[PDB]
Amino acid sequence: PAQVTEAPSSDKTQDRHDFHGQHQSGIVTPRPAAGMLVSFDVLASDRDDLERLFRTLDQRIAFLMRGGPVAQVDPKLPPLDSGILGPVVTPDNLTITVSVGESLFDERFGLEAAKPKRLIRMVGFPNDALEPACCHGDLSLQFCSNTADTNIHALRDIVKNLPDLLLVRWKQEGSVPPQAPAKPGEPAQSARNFLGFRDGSANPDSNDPKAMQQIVWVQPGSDEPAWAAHGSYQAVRIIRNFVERWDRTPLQEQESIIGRIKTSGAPMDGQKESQVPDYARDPHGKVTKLDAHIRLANPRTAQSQQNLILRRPFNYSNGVNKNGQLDMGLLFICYQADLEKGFIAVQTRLNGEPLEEYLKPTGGGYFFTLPGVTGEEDFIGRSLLDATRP
Ligand code: HEM
Repeated sequence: PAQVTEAPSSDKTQDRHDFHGQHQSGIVTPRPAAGMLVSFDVLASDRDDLERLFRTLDQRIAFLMRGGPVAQVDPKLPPLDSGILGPVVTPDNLTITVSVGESLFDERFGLEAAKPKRLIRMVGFPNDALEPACCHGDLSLQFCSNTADTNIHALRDIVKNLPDLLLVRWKQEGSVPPQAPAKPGEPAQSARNFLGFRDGSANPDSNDPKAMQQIVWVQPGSDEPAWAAHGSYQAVRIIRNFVERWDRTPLQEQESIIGRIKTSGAPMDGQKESQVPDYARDPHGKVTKLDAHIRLANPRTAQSQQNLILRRPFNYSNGVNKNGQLDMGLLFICYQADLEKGFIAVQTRLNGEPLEEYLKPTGGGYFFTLPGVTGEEDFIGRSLLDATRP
């Protein structure tokens, strides 16, 4: 039998994803079990310092996502790697996604003229209780992998190799519950959040490139800057869950507020999770309440298909509040080709929803995910630099 401190066995340690591609990974990539979002301040003095930060991030993310033996150096020097994952780094399904904030487009690096048209500093919503220390940032990194230790090891590599260029503003890790393999012929399910409901059922088809080019990815023919093609707006919201009050809530109230059955994830007029409700035949809200979460987030009209988003959240759990209740909730992360048409328009409709009785957004921010690195001569943010050079 294994000794107490012997490491747990994993067969997913060589899971991997391409770093290069037209898009950055970690958006349409299948979401792994561990997630982490770190927001930084860019300490770069000029554009050359920003270029060094970009090319360094490109080199570090490429190796971290590929894995391999870490070179050994003179013992008088610090180790090249933290060693959390051993002498040979394992990918372990890791993806690191880079996004730039609105504050980066100030007078510091001359990028003000090429800012994405809908990239703004996040403004608080009526139900928000935002903490300024956990809001905004020059740059955001999204770490997703099979384990939090792979994520934390990836964070340690970034901060070690960029000590004078990156200052960590705020961070929030999270996870989703894995499930047993689906039996043949039975459709798989979305992961459940800390409210007990399946999260992401009505997400657009990530296998439909036309749908992704319509909802998620900035297209070159749009009114956005030319460099921003194949990027995406990233919205982050740390939303608290008042789980004790929610667990005391009757089941029928839970389902009538969200708009879906808890067990099956089905719509109020359907039977399976993959089904969508028919609002036109229910104009008064007898089946699905007019203030349901999914009904408010998606009226499913023709005028609302421009407000669809790709949600990619995690469930977070921190300490315990002094009042006695647990600080846990949803690490909300969603992507959209248009931030104003996407998250901003949807959250506006959700304002005042009966779900707000159990929600409390306390932080997050808006960022624009840079386009993907296409080849060995491209790097993270090169298109942004070249489009703004005098
Ligand atoms: C804070 C910003 C949020 C936005 C913009 C948002 C948006 C959406 C959207 C667009 C849908 C799809 C509805 C449809 O297409 O029919 C949805 C569904 C859903 N949301 Fe949210 N949501 C947010 C927060 C939350 C939170 C905090 C929770 C729970 C703690 C939650 C739980 C759910 C559930 C259970 C569903 C049904 C399953 C699904 O289709 O994903 N949402 N939401």
